[PDB]
Order: sequence, then structure tokens, then C-alpha cells
Amino acid sequence: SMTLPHIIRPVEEVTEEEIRNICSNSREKIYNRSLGSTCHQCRQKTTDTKTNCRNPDCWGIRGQFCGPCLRNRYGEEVKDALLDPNWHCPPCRGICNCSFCRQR
Amino acid sequence: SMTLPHIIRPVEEVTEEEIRNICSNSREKIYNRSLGSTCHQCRQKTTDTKTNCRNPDCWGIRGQFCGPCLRNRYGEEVKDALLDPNWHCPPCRGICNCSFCRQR
DNA sequence: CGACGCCCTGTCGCTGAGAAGCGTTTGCGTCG
DNA sequence: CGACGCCCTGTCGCTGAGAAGCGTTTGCGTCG
Ligand SMILES: [Mg+2]
Ligand SMILES: [Mg+2]
Ligand SMILES: [Zn+2]
Ligand SMILES: [Zn+2]
Ligand SMILES: [Zn+2]
Ligand SMILES: [Zn+2]
Ligand SMILES: [Zn+2]
Ligand SMILES: [Zn+2]
Repeated sequence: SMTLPHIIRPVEEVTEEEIRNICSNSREKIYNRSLGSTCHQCRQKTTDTKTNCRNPDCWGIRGQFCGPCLRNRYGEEVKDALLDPNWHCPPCRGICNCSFCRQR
Repeated sequence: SMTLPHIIRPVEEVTEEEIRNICSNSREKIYNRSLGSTCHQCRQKTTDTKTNCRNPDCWGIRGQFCGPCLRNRYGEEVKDALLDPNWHCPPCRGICNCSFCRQR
């Protein structure tokens, strides 16, 4: 099985530090293969704070989106998503427009 | 100080023997003050397998529910709860309907 | 943010805290 | 609902599964 565990983070567990770590420009990202996380949209594994899909039926990391990708491709802000207890990722909503999802 | 330590139990540590020891009928429970565990709902201390709340902010035994109580009062199966890495107890979800939690 | 002056002389953050289980305890309804 | 007889001898439900991220990767139009 190649699927990573999907751990839902409660909104109360979101801290002001990781809010400040939401990426505001894709060129400022820091890459780390060990401590980083992959945005589903741009497919870059970086250390900036990314979204957490809170649908229990979700799986893997398809719910992780960086700052620039979420706003530019879906008009949503990562800060709002992290504080929405009912937030679902675009793949869970069937609206993902990444190069793979819109191809199929 | 009067509160029993709450230890979050990883899903990978759940054994088939524990799943088999889930109570299917409250009349079949085995009481033991030393080796048993208390269900928050029915407040009986018995040896059957009970749920483990995985909310870090949880405490004590409020997250421990027996098989009959979880399905009859919440429509959930202890086996599913033990294998759910995001499972929170009804008191953590604020939906507990035991005689104490609905009293206030 | 923090000294500054004003009158009504003042207050929040963090940590770790926040029971458990024995006793009197088990659904519904007609009935003696 | 399930045997029962019929001819065309038969099929669905759950479970757990359903990637992730490095490499070749970043919008538009102009114009040399
Ligand atoms: Mg105490
Ligand atoms: Mg503690
Ligand atoms: Zn991205
Ligand atoms: Zn999702
Ligand atoms: Zn996609
Ligand atoms: Zn119980
Ligand atoms: Zn809990
Ligand atoms: Zn309760």
C-alpha cells in the first residue's frame, strides 16, 4: 500500500506559528524531502503550511494545498481552510483542476 | 490527581484478541474491579474491550465506551472506532447523551 | 509596543488542569 | 422470501483499496 495515513487536524490544534508559515509566494518556498509536505496542485514538497482536508472519507495527501495554489486555482485562503471544521479539499469536492485531475 | 492517565493508543497496536473481546450483549459482561475498564455511558467496570479516544485534549476515562453502548446510543461500532485514527469520543464531540452529560 | 496624560486606578497568558465506579443499574407496554 | 419448474445453467456484496514527489516544473504578450 502506497497511501500515506490521512490524519485530520482539529481547528483548535492550529497555531499562530503555522498560520504565519502559510506561503505567500511560490518562489519563497523551502524544499525539504524529510520535513516538507507536498501540495497536491503544484506537486512540490516544501515546508510551508498547507491545508488539511477534514473529510473522513478522504485519503492520502490529496487534501494538502499550498498558499499560492489554493488562492490562484480555487480562490480560497489556507488560513480560512485550516479554521473551517467542515472544509473539504477540491478533490473531495470533485472540482480539482490540477494537470492530472482535469485530464481524466 | 484523581484522574486516570489517558494514553492514546495507535491503531496499529490494536490486536485481534481485543476486537474479539468487544462485548456484543451487556448481559455477557465480566466484572473485575482490578482488571476491568469503565464505560463512560453505562458506568460499568468490565473486562470487555472499550474505545480509545484519540483526541490529545481528552482526559480520564470519558472516552471509554463499551460495545453495546456505542452502537445503541451512537450508531457506531467499537471495532470501527478502535481502527479510526481520528476517532473522538462523544464527550469530546459534545454529543454525549449519558445521564450526566445531558443533565447539565 | 510603550512611555505619556487622563479619570471611572484598572488585567490576560500559560501550564496543567478538567473522577471514577460501586450500587440502588438495563428497552417497550399491559397487569396483578 | 424462497422453493419450484423453466430454459437461455446463470452473480452481487464487503473489505480495503484508491501514491507521492522528484524532475524535465511557474502567468500573459512582445520581439529580436
Ligand atoms: Mg483532581
Ligand atoms: Mg495532562
Ligand atoms: Zn501548490
Ligand atoms: Zn479530501
Ligand atoms: Zn488534482
Ligand atoms: Zn457501556
Ligand atoms: Zn475524548
Ligand atoms: Zn457523558
